Amino acid sequence: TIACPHKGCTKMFRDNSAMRKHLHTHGPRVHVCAECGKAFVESSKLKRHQLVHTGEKPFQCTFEGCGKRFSLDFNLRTHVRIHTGDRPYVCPFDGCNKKFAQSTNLKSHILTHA
DNA sequence: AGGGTCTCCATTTTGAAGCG
DNA sequence: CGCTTCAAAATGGAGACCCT
Ligand SMILES: [Zn+2]
Ligand SMILES: [Zn+2]
Ligand SMILES: [Zn+2]
Ligand SMILES: [Zn+2]
Repeated sequence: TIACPHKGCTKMFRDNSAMRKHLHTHGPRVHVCAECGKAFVESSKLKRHQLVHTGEKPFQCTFEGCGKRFSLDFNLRTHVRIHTGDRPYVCPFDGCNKKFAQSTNLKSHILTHA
């Protein structure tokens, strides 16, 4: 197993090919948004970051009455679930039955338990 | 192959309602 | 005004996907 070179990086890899790709993430952040300065290692991310600027919401809710738009594919899926009702984050407390559909929504709930 | 891309997830970060 | 709540915006890493 190849351990990631990168000074403080704890990570380990099967093939040094996976290690090298990975290593890429600590690299110089060459891709700098001309609008505000944020920089990204890849260009894909800088492109995507642009949606912070335009406001473009490409993905839309084909639910009757909804039609809400989101800028990101994944973010849309996470909301349509408020239609499906899929609350996939079941609380852990023995005998507390609250479910959630966001691991932020659920774990801070846990905080309440304490 | 193997390098840029992109799809996709998990996560983090931000905001708006509810409500006490 | 305090939260907890629920909902959205955004980021970062893995690794699949697509070349030539
Ligand atoms: Zn590393
Ligand atoms: Zn920017
Ligand atoms: Zn919807
Ligand atoms: Zn609980």
